Amino acid sequence: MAGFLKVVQLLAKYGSKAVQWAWANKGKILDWLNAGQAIDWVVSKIKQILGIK
Repeated sequence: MAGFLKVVQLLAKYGSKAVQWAWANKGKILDWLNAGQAIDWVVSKIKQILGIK
């Protein structure tokens, strides 16, 4: 869970709703990281889902 919590910690700068989405989608995030997706790629993907631009 080291990559997952790095994702959540990087999202915390963006606020509670970003952290909220990450916890509810923990399995997606774990699956992306295990599929070879980088932590920074996952943070960007989540920001795109949230509409942070």
